[PDB]
Amino acid sequence: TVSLPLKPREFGFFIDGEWRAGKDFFDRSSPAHDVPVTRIPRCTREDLDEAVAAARRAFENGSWAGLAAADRAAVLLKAAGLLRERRDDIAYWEVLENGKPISQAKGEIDHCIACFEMAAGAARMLHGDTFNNLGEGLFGMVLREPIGVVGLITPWNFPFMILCERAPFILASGCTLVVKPAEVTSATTLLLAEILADAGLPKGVFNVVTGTGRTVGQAMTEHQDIDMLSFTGSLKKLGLELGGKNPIVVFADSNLEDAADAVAFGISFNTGQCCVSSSRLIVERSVAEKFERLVVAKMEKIRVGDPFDPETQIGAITTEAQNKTILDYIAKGKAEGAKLLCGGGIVDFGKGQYIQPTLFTDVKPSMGIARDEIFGPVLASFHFDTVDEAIAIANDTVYGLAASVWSKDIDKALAVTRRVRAGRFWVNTIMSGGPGREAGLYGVEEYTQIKSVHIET
Amino acid sequence: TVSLPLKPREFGFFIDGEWRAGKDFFDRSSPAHDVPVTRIPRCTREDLDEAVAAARRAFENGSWAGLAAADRAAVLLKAAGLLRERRDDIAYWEVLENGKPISQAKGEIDHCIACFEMAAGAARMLHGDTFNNLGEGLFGMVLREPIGVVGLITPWNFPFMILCERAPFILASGCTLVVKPAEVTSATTLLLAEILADAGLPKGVFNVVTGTGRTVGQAMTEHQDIDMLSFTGSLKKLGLELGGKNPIVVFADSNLEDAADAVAFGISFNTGQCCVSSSRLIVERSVAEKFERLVVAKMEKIRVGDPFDPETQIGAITTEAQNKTILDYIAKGKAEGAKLLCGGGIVDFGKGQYIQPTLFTDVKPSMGIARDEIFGPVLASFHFDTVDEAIAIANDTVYGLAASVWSKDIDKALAVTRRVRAGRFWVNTIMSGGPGREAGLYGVEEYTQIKSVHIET
Amino acid sequence: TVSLPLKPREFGFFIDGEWRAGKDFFDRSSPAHDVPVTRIPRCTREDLDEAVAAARRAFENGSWAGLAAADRAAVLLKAAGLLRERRDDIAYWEVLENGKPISQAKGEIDHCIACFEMAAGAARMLHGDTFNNLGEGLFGMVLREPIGVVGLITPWNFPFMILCERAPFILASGCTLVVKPAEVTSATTLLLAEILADAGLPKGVFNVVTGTGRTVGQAMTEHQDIDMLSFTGSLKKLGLELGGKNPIVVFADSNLEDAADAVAFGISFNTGQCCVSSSRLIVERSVAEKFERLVVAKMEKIRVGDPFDPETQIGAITTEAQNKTILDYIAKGKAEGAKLLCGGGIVDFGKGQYIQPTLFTDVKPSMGIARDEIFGPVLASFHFDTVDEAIAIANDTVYGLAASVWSKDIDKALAVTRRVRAGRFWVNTIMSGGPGREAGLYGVEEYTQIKSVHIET
Amino acid sequence: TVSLPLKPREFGFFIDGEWRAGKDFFDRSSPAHDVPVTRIPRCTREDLDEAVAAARRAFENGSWAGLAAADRAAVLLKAAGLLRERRDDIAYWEVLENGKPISQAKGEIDHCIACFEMAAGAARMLHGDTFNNLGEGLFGMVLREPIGVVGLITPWNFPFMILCERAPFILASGCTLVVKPAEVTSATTLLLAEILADAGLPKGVFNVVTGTGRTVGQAMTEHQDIDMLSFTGSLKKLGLELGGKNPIVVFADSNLEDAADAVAFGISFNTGQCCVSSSRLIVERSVAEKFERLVVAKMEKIRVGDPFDPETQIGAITTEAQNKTILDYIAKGKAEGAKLLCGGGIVDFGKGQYIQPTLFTDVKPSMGIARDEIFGPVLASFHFDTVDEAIAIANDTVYGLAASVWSKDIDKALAVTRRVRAGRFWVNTIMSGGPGREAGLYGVEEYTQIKSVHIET
Repeated sequence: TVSLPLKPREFGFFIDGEWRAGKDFFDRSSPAHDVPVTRIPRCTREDLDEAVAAARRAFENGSWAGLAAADRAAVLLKAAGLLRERRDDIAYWEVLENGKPISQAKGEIDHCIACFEMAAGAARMLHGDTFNNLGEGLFGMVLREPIGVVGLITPWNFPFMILCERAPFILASGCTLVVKPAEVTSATTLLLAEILADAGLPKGVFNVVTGTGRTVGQAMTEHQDIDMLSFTGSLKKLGLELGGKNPIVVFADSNLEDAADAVAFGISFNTGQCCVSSSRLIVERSVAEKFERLVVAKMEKIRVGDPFDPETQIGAITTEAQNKTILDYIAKGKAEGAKLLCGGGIVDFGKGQYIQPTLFTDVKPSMGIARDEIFGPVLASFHFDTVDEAIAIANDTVYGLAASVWSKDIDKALAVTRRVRAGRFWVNTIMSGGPGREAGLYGVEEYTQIKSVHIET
Repeated sequence: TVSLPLKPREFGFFIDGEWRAGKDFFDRSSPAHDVPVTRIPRCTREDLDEAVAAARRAFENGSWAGLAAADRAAVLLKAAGLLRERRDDIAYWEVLENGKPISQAKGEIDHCIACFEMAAGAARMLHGDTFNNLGEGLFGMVLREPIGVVGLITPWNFPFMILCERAPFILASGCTLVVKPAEVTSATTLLLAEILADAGLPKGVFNVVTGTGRTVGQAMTEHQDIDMLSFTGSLKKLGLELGGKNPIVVFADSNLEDAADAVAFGISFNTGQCCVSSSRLIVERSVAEKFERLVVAKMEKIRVGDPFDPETQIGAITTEAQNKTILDYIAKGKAEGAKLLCGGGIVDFGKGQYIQPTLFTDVKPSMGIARDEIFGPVLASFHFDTVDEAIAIANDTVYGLAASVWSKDIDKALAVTRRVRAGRFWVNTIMSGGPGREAGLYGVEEYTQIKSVHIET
Repeated sequence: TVSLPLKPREFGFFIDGEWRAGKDFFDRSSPAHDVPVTRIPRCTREDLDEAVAAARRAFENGSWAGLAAADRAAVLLKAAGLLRERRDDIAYWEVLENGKPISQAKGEIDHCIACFEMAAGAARMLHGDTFNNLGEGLFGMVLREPIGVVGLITPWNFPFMILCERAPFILASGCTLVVKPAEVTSATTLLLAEILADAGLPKGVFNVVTGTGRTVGQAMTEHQDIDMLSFTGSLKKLGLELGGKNPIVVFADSNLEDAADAVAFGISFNTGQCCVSSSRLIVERSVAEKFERLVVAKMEKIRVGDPFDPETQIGAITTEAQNKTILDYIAKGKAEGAKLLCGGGIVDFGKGQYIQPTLFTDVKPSMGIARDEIFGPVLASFHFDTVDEAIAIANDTVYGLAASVWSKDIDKALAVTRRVRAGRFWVNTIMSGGPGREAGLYGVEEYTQIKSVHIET
Repeated sequence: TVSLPLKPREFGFFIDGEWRAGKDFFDRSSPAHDVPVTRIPRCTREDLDEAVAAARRAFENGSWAGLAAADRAAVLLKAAGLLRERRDDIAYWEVLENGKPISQAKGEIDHCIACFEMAAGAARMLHGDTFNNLGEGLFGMVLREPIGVVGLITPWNFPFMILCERAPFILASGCTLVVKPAEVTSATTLLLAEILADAGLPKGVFNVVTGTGRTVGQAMTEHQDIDMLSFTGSLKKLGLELGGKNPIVVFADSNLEDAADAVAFGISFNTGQCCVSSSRLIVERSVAEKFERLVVAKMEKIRVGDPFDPETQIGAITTEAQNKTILDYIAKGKAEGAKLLCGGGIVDFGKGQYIQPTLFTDVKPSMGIARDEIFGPVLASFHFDTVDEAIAIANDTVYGLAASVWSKDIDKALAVTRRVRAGRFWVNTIMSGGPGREAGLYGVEEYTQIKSVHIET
């Protein structure tokens, strides 16, 4: 019931409010269909310079940062509405370039819509401090101001969703933006550019420069007119972002059935879930065997196949590189004596590849697959006896995107929540971002600086 | 080793920086020694008017509110230091007028010293908001300002400690203050007036008017120049404060020994504890009998007697009224079929009266001693089967000063903490205020108002 | 083009979700038309008890406070939408009972709609604190909780608008509410009850008990089951609210034309203005004569007459009492030697009375009309030479609702803004609440308390 | 009266609590005396690895981050006290390595002491949020946690003062620290290491690795175990810091005498001033000539010479590089037609070099000395007619450390304060950091991350 493009769609890139024609082009085929779908400009360092100049111009001339926050919120809310009307179109191009199941793409869009609405509300709440207690001759205050021109680099796994977790909050403060998405998943980033123009965003406030990391990414990192650089793949600030080896710590006193469900939902896509992959299971030894059996039974129901089938839960491998990493990973795990409990293969389903939901158990932290990282429904199980063992296994990575703990014991739950390094933590619930927030309070502040002001008499 | 006054000490009251002689006087004898100890002025409505006028004058003329917060903090910290040097003197007069054990009085003083230091720090942190996001032609902000002249009425049970939980925070914002302490426990409130003068508080910022509720209290409640009226016994704001029927909810999955200790410490005075009386025990039926036995064993070790003995843990009954309430209470409890498990009597120990640590069990919420309230080491035990039964028994009062819950189960702990109405909550710990705080963040703000400011271009 | 009621409309009062029939009734005629318009129940003390019990029941049983904030916001936003659909109906009954110009009533409604929307957003943002820095064995936090059952008493001058500045913020935290509006202006408060039922507010969350101050007001102030009592006319908290002698301070270095416009708008109703009456002018002596002439010229253009005429700017006197106060006031001002510059009379325009815009100059602060207060477009002008004279004249009242200052000099503007006691301050702009806010940040918190929570290991 | 070292003092570097011997060494002579004063280890990449490992170990093992904030504050306050006792010793080594006047060094130390005390207080106030309004089955909160291991690189101009503006706030959150100071001004950074050991800082929490930017700096920027990298000269975050071309905007309606004083104090060192160099003057054309004459008269009183003379206000040139930049700068300014109004030379005063206070006027923004930057008492004056001209000249740099404006006009003051990009702003006062703060509220938060926590039932 879903027709592929008759000819690959050629995009332009987006600078200072207008579409721009590419010279050279990256040809992208559908990971699930092996059919040409898009043609993406490979921009030059000179193109990125123009995008930065446009964003500079739009920041400094007052057209965005000088507006009242209400006007910025109005644009963001209109974009949210347009994004809702065009949900099926954005999901379609996302599936085509990334392999994602359509139901997961549509669910990510709903989370994206909500991000636009949070950013809009938070634009109005942004505030600083007054110091009225310095005595009669002296008055102090702190103002919050947009950081300025923000460079954003997004990755290929969650191209649209990471963009919408960042871009609307960046724009809400009055910052301007230049985005470089991954060469393999650029279409939806450009469709967002169109949405924001249609919503009334002034020219130069949102610019998309497509192309390679070697050319456009490097020009971005070395540009001396970008105030802040934010990498989610990978001049005052540069932020980086961390890995998807998100651990799930399960204790014997927990609800093992709910916990096993959460492991299953955290590795596949289920309705009402959105966007928190997990790849490490950390389970009390005395229940490891029963719980792992629970998880394997659920993992073998996960539906794999045609991403345009609304019931698919695992989509196609996005790049040919990701394909060798997975078969390498599994080979390494077998070699080092990790026990494969299910999956382990890549399914050739027609003209696409699909990773089987896969679970290694008896994994020691010193093994090579405990260090290495992969994207895909591949899960490694570690066992522990003590609370401090669980925490040390959980913390064995550099820093975590997400984490969760299952336990009815308040001391164990709190100890894990406080001592495991992750940005988002779930306690006896499914890790999900779909049907106040921290991003509601703080997403906008992240792209601001403070100005202290000292007024005598 | 402790000598009583040879003659009762006659205090003056304190208005606009100077001591003032009484005309009529309330003669106060030591609850523990039946010996005259103090002579307290019974002030007139005209006296209170002068105190309010002085506090009005000192607020409006800039001598306190117009200073920088640093100057207010310096005075408060100097008072804290003076309060430390005079700890033994303040404890002595507190014991003499109130019957409190000396070790409890000294422990309350240490908490009072810490209140002065918190208020001093919070004076500097007090702040409002800036709205820099209204566009270029418009600037908004919120300022915090002292409410103005504050009337404070304190009670006889914790006369000095309630004063120091309020007064330094009131003064820290720039408010001025008129205090009416209880006629039976006024001495330490006047010694604080002396301390604050010695610390350099300007005249009229702290005024003490002693006398009866009928005369000075009524003039205070009806005065139309007091900006805020704060009753802890009992013109924009009037605050009241609530009861000491603080419940302690104990679940079967808790550490019953620690929980029983907390009940014992919460009813007596132990070293390292300060100031959270508890009087209702709410214990899961399946462990009620074992736990109550644990509590009775500890209650019968509580040392009762000479309050100047540093080992005493329960002091003398403060007023003759409180004496009939207790014997009435216990009589009522027996009549309605509550089971007395220990205590029940008042000990005539020389020239003083002392309430035995007392525990009724098998108390239904409909009984009359569940409604009625008493001060003294008198404890009533209710039994429950479900979480919601515990919460409903805990909430059967109007509103709680404090509460605690003992449970290893995170859902039960959180449900009780969120749904039981109390201002301060302990979870698997002893209720105590002795060896960031909420009072650190919020004590000063309570006596401020906000001014919104809207500036065009 | 506007038809009066054929027969006066008989309202019921509103308790626990249902309309209730009165026994005795207050008959209300239109201040502008001298025609019966409404019939309002005079409720009993027993009626108020039932309303409090219903609000108690609805607070304690979880039907409102236990919902997520999102569900409370959804109801408040639906009520805002219903209030928009019924704007003409609510304006009509407001005009009929109060005499207000229809354009002012419609403008107040728009401000009311915005209050509902702010409260809805703020319901979601309400938050407390975590203390993660107490060490490994200890965790602290502060929770915000609804205060509980709130009693609200509203006045006859801005009956609907004061209600909507309070009620949606009270409801947003999870509080429940009992309202007693002024006997002469009750209709719109009951129409809001209908709106909130139609928006899906659970039963007992909003209750309206009409009747006299002597009966229903007294029962309310003395009720021991109301957690907070808020008077805007006139158990832990009681708030009062202050007067409409809002001063406007004009300096010689200001834009005298804009400043004079602001005085004119602040005394009448103009399009795009909403709801900040001003009644004291404080003007630098060296420009007092020129500026007062500017103000008189604008005051004599103010349109007076039929409140259903959309061009009327001053409506009918609301009560027969307010009528003698005005003629008394003006008589007093003449007797004491204040110079009448314009107005001074009450116009009998058909079957209604209308206060002429009136301006006394040469008013010394010691005069009796400087003390006395009136509602109506009656303005008194004081003169000053120094910044501190202006501030002392401005502060000569108890506490101010609003204030403004006109000056290009940053030191004079800031000195007046900081040292004049008012809740809302305008600087070189028109005082208005019509076409982030302080009420956005703080309106909801005002009806909450904090619970500190201390969790060991 | 001040004796130089008989032999240059050889320092070790500081890793994991112990002093470490160098292999190769940088020999440093006094800029003012041309006498050997210090011998600084040139550390290896391997040395930096050990420092990072030590800081890693000390962060992860709980010895610092796991303490209560009170214990961290106690160490920081003890260090503040030790820093006070050793003020003369730290000033002495600072003067010796940097050339700074002794009175400026002692004044910077006092600011450093105050930074330690702010950080100590802020350690206790650090807090996150609770979301109690998600309904009964759900509880949310945000925690603040130390970012982890922080790399800090400091510059040679304010070596000790920049260190103390950063290090105590970094340590206050529980972060651990590795510092690389400038090779020419390392001594005081190592003396701070000694101070912190003497104050009881655990091993590995503060580590100093000295040496070159090419070796130790590069190893630091490329190290993959540093959580945050902070450059003030020049893995989730990297911060940079901006220039000292701090503009001072002077309007004709200002107090030209006070404004001229502020320019003089902002370029030299005066008693009661601390640490805000300014180098661009932006003055309304109609008063440019009178004001510049005012500034030149004050600039020619500035005392230049022996930095150990307590009256010196301008010290010796720190490096031989800075020496050619200055004579180049002045040469360029003459060539492009900027008018030299005073100074222009480097004084050879014995065995040291000293920059004369120097003021170019008639500088157009397009000139090369408007772009170029220098450190030294060298001032360039631009002229403007309109508010927007002043703002555009002020903003012609990348981003400002500080800025100030002189004007009695509230619209001009506010327009400049809001639209000029600087982190710290003064309005009609001297730019100074010497005898609540923004750093008090925010310095500690800068080295923290937020963890959102979502707890179901």
